[PDB]
Amino acid sequence: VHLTRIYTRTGDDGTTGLSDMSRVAKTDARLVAYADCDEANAAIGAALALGHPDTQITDVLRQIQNDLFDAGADLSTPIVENPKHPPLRIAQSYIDRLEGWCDAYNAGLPALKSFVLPGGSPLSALLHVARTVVRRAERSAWAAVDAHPEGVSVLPAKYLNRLSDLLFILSRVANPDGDVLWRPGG
Amino acid sequence: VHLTRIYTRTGDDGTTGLSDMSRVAKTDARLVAYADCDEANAAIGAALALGHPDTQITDVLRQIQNDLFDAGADLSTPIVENPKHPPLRIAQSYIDRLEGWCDAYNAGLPALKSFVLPGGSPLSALLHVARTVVRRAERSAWAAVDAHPEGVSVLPAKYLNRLSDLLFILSRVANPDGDVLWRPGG
Amino acid sequence: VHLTRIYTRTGDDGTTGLSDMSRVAKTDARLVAYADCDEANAAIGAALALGHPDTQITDVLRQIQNDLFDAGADLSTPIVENPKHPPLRIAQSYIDRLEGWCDAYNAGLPALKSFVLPGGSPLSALLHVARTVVRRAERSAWAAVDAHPEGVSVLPAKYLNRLSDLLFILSRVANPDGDVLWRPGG
Ligand SMILES: C[C@H]1O[C@@H](n2cnc3c(N)ncnc32)[C@H](O)[C@@H]1O
Ligand SMILES: C[C@H]1O[C@@H](n2cnc3c(N)ncnc32)[C@H](O)[C@@H]1O
Ligand SMILES: C[C@H]1O[C@@H](n2cnc3c(N)ncnc32)[C@H](O)[C@@H]1O
Ligand SMILES: [Mg+2]
Ligand SMILES: [Mg+2]
Ligand SMILES: [Mg+2]
Ligand SMILES: [Mg+2]
Ligand SMILES: [Mg+2]
Ligand SMILES: [Mg+2]
Repeated sequence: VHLTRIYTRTGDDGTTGLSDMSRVAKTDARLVAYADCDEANAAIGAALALGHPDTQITDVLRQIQNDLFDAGADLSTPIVENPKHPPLRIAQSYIDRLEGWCDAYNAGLPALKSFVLPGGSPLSALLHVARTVVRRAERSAWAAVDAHPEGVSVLPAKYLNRLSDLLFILSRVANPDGDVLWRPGG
Repeated sequence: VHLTRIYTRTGDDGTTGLSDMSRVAKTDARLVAYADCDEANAAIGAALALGHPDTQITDVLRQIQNDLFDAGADLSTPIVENPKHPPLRIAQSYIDRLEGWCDAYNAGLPALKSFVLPGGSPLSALLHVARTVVRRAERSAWAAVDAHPEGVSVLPAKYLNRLSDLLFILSRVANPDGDVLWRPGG
Repeated sequence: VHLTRIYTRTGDDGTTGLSDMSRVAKTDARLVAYADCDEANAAIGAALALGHPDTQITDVLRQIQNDLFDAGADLSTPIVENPKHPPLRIAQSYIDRLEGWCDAYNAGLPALKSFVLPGGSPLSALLHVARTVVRRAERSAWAAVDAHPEGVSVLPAKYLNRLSDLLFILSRVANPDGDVLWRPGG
């Protein structure tokens, strides 16, 4: 894929193209899903640029930013029988990796008896922002499945499901002293 | 409530649970409402972590972050007749408090004859971001009322209504010199 | 227009006013469109306040923040035949200006053979966040056209279309060394 002039004016009527170049409305549920992946990817970039994460988190998050483009390519390309070219799809491989990162980073942390108030470190607060945006993207991914239960894979949404759980764990690690707990009705 | 393993895989089919553990689609309007409260809460955490607010704003905003979890507990728990346990609900008490903070912080500021361009301080700009996210959450809260006018309270949405007004006032105070005014068609 | 008490309680029933003071639901597609313009405007303010953009970008972005209020005034005011007062509307003039900024700032940059991972500079990462929020606003603007193809202009949405292309170019310029490229399935 190529990024040259950037502005082509081909979407000035409110329509645009999926990856097979078929035309959709810019409100199409599939587009909203991989659009929200774009927005989640930018939230992680904000966390990387203002958060000063250590080397090992920067490598995990950079892989996730790359996975999010894999996920968008998946969502933007309709599923067809025997495609001429084999499409890039999300695989259980991706989710297993996320679960391993969850278990590893969640090992050294204790249980919580209530919700944490987002904030603390610049890195911890921005991971929380990214966490909520990924969760919004997950909802859009599931809505895309509802709209096209054959043409859209469930694996992008399952990836986004596990990812927001990992981002939560990482947000706690970025507050190595501890985060403030919600006190109901306090 | 307990946060332990974090990832349970019970939502890998696009369904999830309200606080009474009844099952809903992850696109359910009630969930979208308290999801957007989560996103607004994270925006305030970004304002607290990168904004360096003074002591008195940090205490006001920390209370709001706690109120937002009260509001989410409200929205996530259907209203029923004579519940076995009494549920945590938002009350006029919450909104009266917000109005007092509005009046107090708006006392020392002058009138405006047009809109302000968001920006200035890191604290002022991030309060504006939080302001717009809270307003998005308010719209979702009202949509939840439309979907379930008996099972959902109007008070969460009324809290979110007044809250975005307070966040605007606080955004001006964080620009103690003044913000740039919109000039129509300038 | 005047900003005085801020909180009027007139929207505590989930209704609110367009610029002609006619009443709409707070979920009205037109309101969602200029609400999303507000959210995009705040994202640019975050980019201006934490990004330390040079003088020439700050002047371009400040003009865009002003255009976004022009665009919201357009979207919030229904189109009518022979209005008593002439309404502020977006014009091709606005979009031509954006295209000139695109061409000028895109001149000194090379082609790309794949997507860039958002991040890098605080300014570059926050421009990416703003880029994705503007794109979300564009989708809402097109949905407003669908709901009211006579009462809503297409020009706000076309402005938002070109604007996200410009924000992308500016995000690259704020990484004068280069951004990381997506590697499919890497
Ligand atoms: C932790 C709680 O958050 C809600 N929940 C589950 N999935 C999402 C999502 N993608 N976005 C927002 N809220 C969600 C459910 O109610 C769950 O039980
Ligand atoms: C200030 C103006 O903003 C619009 N307005 C009112 N409530 C909201 C909301 N929750 N989110 C976005 N825009 C809103 C109405 O048009 C109001 O008059
Ligand atoms: C670059 C690709 O992004 C998708 N696209 C086009 N317009 C938007 C928008 N406003 N918001 C999100 N995604 C969009 C289309 O698929 C286009 O081809
Ligand atoms: Mg383009
Ligand atoms: Mg989940
Ligand atoms: Mg989970
Ligand atoms: Mg209001
Ligand atoms: Mg108000
Ligand atoms: Mg476009």
